[PDB]
Amino acid sequence: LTSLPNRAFFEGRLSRALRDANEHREQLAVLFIDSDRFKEINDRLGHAAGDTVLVNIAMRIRGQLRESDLVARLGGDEFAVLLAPLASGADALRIADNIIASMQAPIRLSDGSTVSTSLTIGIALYPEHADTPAALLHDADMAMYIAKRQARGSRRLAELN
Repeated sequence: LTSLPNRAFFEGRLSRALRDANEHREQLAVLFIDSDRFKEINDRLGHAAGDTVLVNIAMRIRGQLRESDLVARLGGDEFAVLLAPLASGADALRIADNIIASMQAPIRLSDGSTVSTSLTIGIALYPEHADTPAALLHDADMAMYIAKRQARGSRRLAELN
């Protein structure tokens, strides 16, 4: 266990954060992070190593967020981050850049072995992209798929797909 809040919890914070944002004129963002080439790592190193990587990734994500932001594991190799309140989309991209830059440093395994991985991020914005939690999540999900598709270790802002 990574000790990070789960999906259910994340969806809750989102609903309320979305309200707060709408009530008072503010912006919020949902970022989706997918560890690059996770499967290959498992096959070659095993699931035990995969976990150690997830844990490390969890810390590297949290260590780059404001105490106001939220980090939760959607499951397996994917994480979901809440950026609220946001002053603009530029900030959301700024934080994503930082998250991807923190992964540039190799991950030291329990037996001295090193593992270098990348983070693919899909950024969905409110209220530009979506007006509700579901859609905002779906948008961050799809934008995170295309990124994996176009390039990995990259961030991608949703647009009509």
